[PDB]
Amino acid sequence: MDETGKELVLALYDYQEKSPAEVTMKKGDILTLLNSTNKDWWKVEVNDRQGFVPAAYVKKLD
Repeated sequence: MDETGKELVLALYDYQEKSPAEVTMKKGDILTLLNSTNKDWWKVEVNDRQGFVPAAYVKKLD
C-alpha cells in the first residue's frame, strides 16, 4: 500500500509465489523495488503485496 516509486521494475515473465515470502507477478506488471541488494531475489510490492521475486524475472524500468 506504498507509493510505486523506489525504482520500478518490469515483470518479464509470469511468476507464481511459492511461499508467503514471495509474490505473484505477471508479464506486464510494474513492480516497486523495496530491496535489490540480492542478485537472485528482488523484494518488490505489487499494488499492495510485498514479497520476493526472481531478479531474473524482473528488469529495471528506471
